[PDB]
Amino acid sequence: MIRIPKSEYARRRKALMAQMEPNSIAILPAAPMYIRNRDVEHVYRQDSDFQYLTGFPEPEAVMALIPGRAHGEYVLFCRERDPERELWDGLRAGQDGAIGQYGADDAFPIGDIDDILPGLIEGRDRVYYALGANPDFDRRLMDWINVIRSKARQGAQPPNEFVALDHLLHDQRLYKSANEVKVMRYAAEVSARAHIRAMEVCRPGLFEYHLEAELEYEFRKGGAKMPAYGSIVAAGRNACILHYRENDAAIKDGDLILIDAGCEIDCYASDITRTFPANGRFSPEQKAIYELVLEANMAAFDYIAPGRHWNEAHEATVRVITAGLVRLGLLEGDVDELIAHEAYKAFYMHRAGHWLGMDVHDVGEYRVGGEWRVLEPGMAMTVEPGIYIAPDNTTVAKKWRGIGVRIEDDVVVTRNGCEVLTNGVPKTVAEIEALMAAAKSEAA
Amino acid sequence: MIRIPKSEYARRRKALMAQMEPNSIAILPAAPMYIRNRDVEHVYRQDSDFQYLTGFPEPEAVMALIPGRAHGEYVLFCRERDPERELWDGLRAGQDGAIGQYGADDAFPIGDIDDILPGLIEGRDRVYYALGANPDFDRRLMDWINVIRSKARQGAQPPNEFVALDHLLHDQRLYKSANEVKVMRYAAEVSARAHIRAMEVCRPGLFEYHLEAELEYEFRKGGAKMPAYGSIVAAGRNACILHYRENDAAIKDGDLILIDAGCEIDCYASDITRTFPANGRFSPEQKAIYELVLEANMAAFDYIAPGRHWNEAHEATVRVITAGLVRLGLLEGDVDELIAHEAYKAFYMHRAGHWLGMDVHDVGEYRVGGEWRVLEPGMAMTVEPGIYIAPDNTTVAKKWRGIGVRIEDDVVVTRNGCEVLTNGVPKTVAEIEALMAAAKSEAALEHHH
Amino acid sequence: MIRIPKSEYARRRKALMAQMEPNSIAILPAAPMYIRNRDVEHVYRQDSDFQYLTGFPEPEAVMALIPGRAHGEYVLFCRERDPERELWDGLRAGQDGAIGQYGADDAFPIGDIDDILPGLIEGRDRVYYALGANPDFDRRLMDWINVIRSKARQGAQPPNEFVALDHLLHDQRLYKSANEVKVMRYAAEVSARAHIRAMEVCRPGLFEYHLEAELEYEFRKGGAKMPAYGSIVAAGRNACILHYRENDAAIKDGDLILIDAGCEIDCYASDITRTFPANGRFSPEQKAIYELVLEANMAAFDYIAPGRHWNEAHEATVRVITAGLVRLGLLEGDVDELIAHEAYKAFYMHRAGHWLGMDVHDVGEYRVGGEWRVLEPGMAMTVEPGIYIAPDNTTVAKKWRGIGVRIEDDVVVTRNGCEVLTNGVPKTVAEIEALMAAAKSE
Amino acid sequence: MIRIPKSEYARRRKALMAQMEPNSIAILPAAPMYIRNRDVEHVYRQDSDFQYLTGFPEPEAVMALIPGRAHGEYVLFCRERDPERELWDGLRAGQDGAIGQYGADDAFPIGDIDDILPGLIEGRDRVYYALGANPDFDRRLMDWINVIRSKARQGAQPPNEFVALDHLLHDQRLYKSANEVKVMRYAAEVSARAHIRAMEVCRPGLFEYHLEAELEYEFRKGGAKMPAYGSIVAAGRNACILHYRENDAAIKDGDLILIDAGCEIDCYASDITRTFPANGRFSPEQKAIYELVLEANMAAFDYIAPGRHWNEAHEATVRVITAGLVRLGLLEGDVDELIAHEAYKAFYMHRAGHWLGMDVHDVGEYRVGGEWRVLEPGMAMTVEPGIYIAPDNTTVAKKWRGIGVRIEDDVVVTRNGCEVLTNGVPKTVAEIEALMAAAKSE
Ligand code: PRO
Ligand code: PRO
Ligand code: PRO
Ligand code: PRO
Ligand SMILES: [Ca+2]
Ligand SMILES: [Ca+2]
Ligand SMILES: [Ca+2]
Ligand SMILES: [Ca+2]
Ligand SMILES: [Ca+2]
Ligand SMILES: [Mn+2]
Ligand SMILES: [Mn+2]
Ligand SMILES: [Mn+2]
Ligand SMILES: [Mn+2]
Ligand SMILES: [Mn+2]
Ligand SMILES: [Mn+2]
Ligand SMILES: [Mn+2]
Ligand SMILES: [Mn+2]
Ligand SMILES: [Mn+2]
Ligand SMILES: [Mn+2]
Ligand SMILES: [Mn+2]
Ligand SMILES: [Mn+2]
Ligand code: NA
Ligand code: NA
Ligand code: NA
Ligand code: NA
Repeated sequence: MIRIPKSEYARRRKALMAQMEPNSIAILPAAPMYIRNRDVEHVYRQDSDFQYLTGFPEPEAVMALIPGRAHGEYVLFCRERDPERELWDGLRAGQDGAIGQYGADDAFPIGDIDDILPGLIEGRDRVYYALGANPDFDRRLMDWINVIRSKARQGAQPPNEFVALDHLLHDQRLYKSANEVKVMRYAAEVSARAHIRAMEVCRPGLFEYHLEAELEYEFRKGGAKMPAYGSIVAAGRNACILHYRENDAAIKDGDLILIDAGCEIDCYASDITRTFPANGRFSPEQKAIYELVLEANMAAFDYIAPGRHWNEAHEATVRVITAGLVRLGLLEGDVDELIAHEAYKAFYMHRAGHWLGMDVHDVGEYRVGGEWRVLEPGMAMTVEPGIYIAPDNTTVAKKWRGIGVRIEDDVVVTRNGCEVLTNGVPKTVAEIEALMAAAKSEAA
Repeated sequence: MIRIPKSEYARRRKALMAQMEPNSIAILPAAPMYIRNRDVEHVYRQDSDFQYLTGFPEPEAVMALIPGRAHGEYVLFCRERDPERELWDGLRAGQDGAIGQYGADDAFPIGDIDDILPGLIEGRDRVYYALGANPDFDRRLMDWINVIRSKARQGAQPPNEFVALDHLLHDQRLYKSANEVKVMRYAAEVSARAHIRAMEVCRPGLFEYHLEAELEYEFRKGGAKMPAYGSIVAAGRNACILHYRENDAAIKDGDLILIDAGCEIDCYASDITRTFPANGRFSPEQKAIYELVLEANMAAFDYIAPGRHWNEAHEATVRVITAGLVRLGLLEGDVDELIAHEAYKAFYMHRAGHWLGMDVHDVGEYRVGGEWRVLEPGMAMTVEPGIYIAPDNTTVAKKWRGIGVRIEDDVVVTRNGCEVLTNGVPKTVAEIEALMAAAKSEAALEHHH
Repeated sequence: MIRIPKSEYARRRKALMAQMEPNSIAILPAAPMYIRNRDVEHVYRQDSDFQYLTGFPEPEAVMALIPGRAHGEYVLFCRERDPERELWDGLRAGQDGAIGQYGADDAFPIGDIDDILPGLIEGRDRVYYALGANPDFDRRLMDWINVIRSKARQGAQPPNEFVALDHLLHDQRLYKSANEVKVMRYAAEVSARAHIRAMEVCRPGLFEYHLEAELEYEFRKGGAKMPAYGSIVAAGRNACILHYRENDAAIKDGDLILIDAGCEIDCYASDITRTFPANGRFSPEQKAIYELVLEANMAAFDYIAPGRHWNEAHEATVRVITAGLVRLGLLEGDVDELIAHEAYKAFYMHRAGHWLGMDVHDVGEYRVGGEWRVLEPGMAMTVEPGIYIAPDNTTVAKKWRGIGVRIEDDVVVTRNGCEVLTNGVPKTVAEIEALMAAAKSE
Repeated sequence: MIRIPKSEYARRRKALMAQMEPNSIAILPAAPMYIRNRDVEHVYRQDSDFQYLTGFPEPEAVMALIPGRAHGEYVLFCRERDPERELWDGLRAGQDGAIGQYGADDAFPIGDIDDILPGLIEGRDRVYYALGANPDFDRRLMDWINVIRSKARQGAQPPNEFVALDHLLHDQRLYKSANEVKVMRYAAEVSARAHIRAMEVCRPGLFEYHLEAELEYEFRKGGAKMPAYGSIVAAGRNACILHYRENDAAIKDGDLILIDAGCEIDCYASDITRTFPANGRFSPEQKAIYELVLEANMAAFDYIAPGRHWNEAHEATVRVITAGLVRLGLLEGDVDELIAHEAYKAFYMHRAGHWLGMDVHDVGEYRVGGEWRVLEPGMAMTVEPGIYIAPDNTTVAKKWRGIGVRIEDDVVVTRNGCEVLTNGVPKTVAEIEALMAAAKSE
């Protein structure tokens, strides 16, 4: 269905090689497999960088890019075809599949890599790889180099330089292509439908996990292999726990529900947070806190455009929230003073957003040249201001305590401004209450 | 939601300590956490042995059992309360919760383990732990021992014996208590409802993942934190792959669907397989294979009772399937000869079941004294015969190729034979077709269920 | 049938905490269970105070209210779910039921209360509870406090103040909400029908228990789990015994029958007394005493309104009954003098009413600031004057001896007066005789 | 009414004293009174042992038997006559009643017991009483002994032996006299009529308590002061709850109704269970389970006779029910192995009966000399097999789930067999359906 096309992976290989120095080689392993318990495996997730360059879904693989190589620049080591093992575990691409389906120029059994990779590294000046990212692989690499070190007298010369690959490759990933935006847009649409379903099913007497079930249900019907991250479904006081994950508490009349969840499609994330009343009607205190957050959400979009700096959106949300907290009497004093003294962090103690991509907290440098990154079209990020009044915050009136609200949207920088991908699930008080009322009467 | 009660964890601790030799100590770590991608963690799953003795859900904890320690036989190292960390990741039990909620005699911050545990090990004759299970922990233990070794000046004596804990503990786990059976019944019931919904929703044009959605939906509505294992949803020829997990193929009219899936509840597994026609009606070839597997399934139960040995169920399914394959003309010859030469393995190449429990493939010794284990009440296992005609099997008529069937139930040995936990989801041809037809009809009428 | 809704119990919880001093805690146990004989239990009745705040019907439970508590102000300790026991004894709510169905913020097994409750008491300034109501609980509480002081060196501080919860909570119960009046209306209606049936079935030759049978039958068909109190069915001279309960005498021609009986619904009482002739016809002497009691009954309602004080209705019934007794010749002299010397107590020796609510003789202070409480809307009470002439009272003519009469209604105070809940069973001589006559064929 | 005659109580006292060793004394207190809520008391129920020996209905009494005492062997402490209290409370027998209608040789006000009883105990070798049965009485006895011991210097000799009265007295109660059988027979007849009325009135749309209303109605019309136990009226899946007492569910078409209920008369129990279809027609599955329980019920009687031991009836019901479950396919295997390994307990998890008498689970030793008690004429017991299929029992076909059936009768061992007292309410499918059909039409 919606996916990155085979040719785009080739294009990305080309773009990385075009930034490598001549006579160099880049090497990337696939992600490891993990055992969840005894012999039951965790769901497999390909490494984002390796996936970005190959689209190859299997474990036990290593790729090499060798610019200018006569027989072909892209080499893949992967599992061999094995009829007995594939009877149990599923089909393998094999070396023919790697060349044919996945576009490799040459492909070799993963079991033979020790007998082959050293020869390909021999004679190159630089090796590009993710130093420190996978220490097990880093040791494997040093062994291959030591093999070259033995023949030095045969005139085998090992490379003299190791260069950090993530610096270059993550900067590529920071600029989303049209097809990437397309996949993220689709993921966002699936996630928006999921959040709506959670709003429509919610009633007092259910548990937090009932709403998580609705989310996973819609995620998977959309084709998601897994969420972009563990879903947060936090009722009542639990909404003040930023990464609450118990998802096991009974839902009570009068609770707010905070839901931070998003699917992933073809290894591209979506990330949405909505907050809504469990009983379908915001109390006056809930409504006031919610609409303040919504004001900060809406203000942040005005500071996301080409030429704006990364932090401008966050700073806008700080201004809005601090001013609102003063208006409500939850903070006393001068807004500029309170910001300088960071008094708002009693209520809003996290950043307004992060890069979004193949990892939900995506790669890419937030600072360049001792300055905040300048935004350019194709960059994608979240906007997620929040307010959390702890249940034990004695400095505020009792009716405010235990209220947590976050409103998060996914956005892409465009030439003239930005594009919001998550408008498909509403966020005004009116639309939310309308949506929940309609579902309530349909069910009855 | 059903769960093991606090008192049962204490009884298990006592039973284990009653088997340990005097002046010994047992040590178990919690399961590690794994990064899934970048800074996104995998869903956390407590180590089954650690969970079995503590019920403690947090990572970075270590438990110790010290029989006869006057100060308290059960010691738990765990995270301490940290307000900034909890604002983000959630509340922690802390040392006070460990003693109070989880019944520990003493509790210490996990950060202090290096300064406390060597002293508890010192003077003990034996340390019981899971040799080789957690290499990182094995390294920690050797450090603690080296620490004791270096206090000979003060007269410290390291233990000289290290005993594999799994021998005693996994035999305890093999005998399910009444409370354990109650949790497993509930898990099986939840899984049964999930399999039914998959059947009711299936139609050509959907994808395999649409059915997996229904499974996860029902699992989680029943309280499951996760499946017992990654769900297998295999349409058509994919059913001939025993652990198919791509789950991404479009369903075609005429396909069979094989679903192997089960939730887990409070870390106790359920494991069900059902096969059904994607269009609601078994073809004649599909029905012929299906009824033969069903015959094997039913026959296996007759050999599960106190006094029977473990392999008897599997042999019965081998006789039934081999005899039936000859009957249908898929094999040729004498049934007894075909079994002796394993000719059936071209169609039925796996075992008829496994222990069932906190791990799907549960712990417990299948052979004692070189012979197959004798069954006793409380032992739990699966029954899962199957037949798989590979798509490229040229030794049989083309109409049979690409057909795969497995029918799996969960059972517990009782004083009177066994108890099947998974009858909640039907397995005869009539019931399956009736179930699917009813749902199609109700859906056409826009009735809600 | 009708019942207090879940939200009202929460409203009452909130109202009580609004009056507790800050950093305090209130604790309430459920009622105990009693063995009737060998291993047969008595019917279970929840403690009215505990029920009033929780609606929770189970024994072996304790509630706690902790104002301002960050993780929830309402904690309930109750029984754990148990498959083997529930197979015999019936379903239990458990901790999940306590949170979901009954609205607890937190819930713990009753078996762990010793490990949890002391920690919740620790650091509180003040503990509200019903001193002396449950001595076993009082003892239990002292143990919990001892756990706190044993940790005194660590900075664990026991509370320094214990406050009688009855003062606050029973004053709450004294003012009936709209939902409470609705329940009490229904219970009164059921009891009215029961009284009618007893009148319609009565005839000489039956026994008192035959009439008690009709009462219990109608009570239970209306949903009552138990009467509000042991029914009194007193024939003839038994009507001169105020708390007659033998209910085993044969009804004789010429007997009066006095019936004091009412059901309770969702732990709310009704309380009705009617007197009537066994043979359907008041004798001249019976009628004379009866209509005098009825005059007192009717007069009392005129002194039940906001602004009046509690004892005014009683005083009115005293004036009416003494005056009538003189007029009929059973007393002799000046009415005001007779009242000063309580000469009427030879015939009318109890008070004209009591508060009415979750207990038949309901809670609530009759005197405030050394004087009779001023009535306010929402208060509920009974009106039950009577006259009882002992069979052996030689100071009056023989024709009066052995006559006992009481006429009791239930009343709620309103904005401008009162509402009588029990008009559904008649009390005039004419209506009563007509009722019994009409039933004859049937 | 039917009741134990005053001569029989005297006989019982003589029989007990004839089993006491010389120069001893036996002491039994009345049952305590309980408060139900606030000042409302629970219905009073005399202690069965005290009742059995005295017939005396009041609380606040203590009896003493002093064999061979010249001034009178039977002494009763009880409330003294008090006119003011009687005016409110009810009439008291007083000391006049005690020596009068109740036949005491001597009688004293209970207020003076501390000044008289020790003198009666002093000089006796043994004291017979019910160790541990009434802890309040126990400490009172220890005080009375201590006051004697304080006089040891001045010649007083306190008894040195204290003997469990239960063992002698409960063995007497196990053999029912002719009059006791007459009383139980009547109680069973009353309960029979009550069960019939429940069947006749039942219809979908009623609630369980409407049927309990019919039971209490008929009980009380027969003279019962209380049921022998709280009535169980269990509709639908509630029938699998062996002592279900919520009695508050709506009755649905297709439900079975299980009613376990019985009145007591003069403190003698009856105990009947019948199961019947709410709609008057047993479904095929309901019928098959019902008929199997009925076969077990009828079979039990063949093993109740003198010389049979107590458990033979129960063993018969186990045998019959297991075979029938095999025949129906709810169990699979060899019947004898299924019996030996108790496979039936998944469906039939209680005993087939109990002694029956003044307490519904009556006193008496089930085992003598490490063996089951041999039956003798005069012993009384119940027969109550049942089968219960939980709604979620997936080891059986769906059509059986949620069916609960129990069929209970009361029985007296006779010289050649047993006598069933509860035949007055039918139990065959035909008679039940006919009974319900006739009532619906009329
Ligand atoms: O969950 C949150 O609120 C913050 C947003 C930035 C990353 N984590
Ligand atoms: O190992 C076994 O017994 C089964 C066969 C298929 C999946 N697991
Ligand atoms: O308390 C009262 O007022 C009434 C008088 C008769 C019985 N109770
Ligand atoms: O528990 C008891 O004593 C009886 C036996 C059957 C059901 N009720
Ligand atoms: Ca237990
Ligand atoms: Ca309600
Ligand atoms: Ca607090
Ligand atoms: Ca006689
Ligand atoms: Ca055995
Ligand atoms: Mn988020
Ligand atoms: Mn996030
Ligand atoms: Mn985010
Ligand atoms: Mn399986
Ligand atoms: Mn399996
Ligand atoms: Mn499996
Ligand atoms: Mn009254
Ligand atoms: Mn009254
Ligand atoms: Mn009264
Ligand atoms: Mn019985
Ligand atoms: Mn019974
Ligand atoms: Mn009974
Ligand atoms: Na527990
Ligand atoms: Na279908
Ligand atoms: Na006349
Ligand atoms: Na006994």
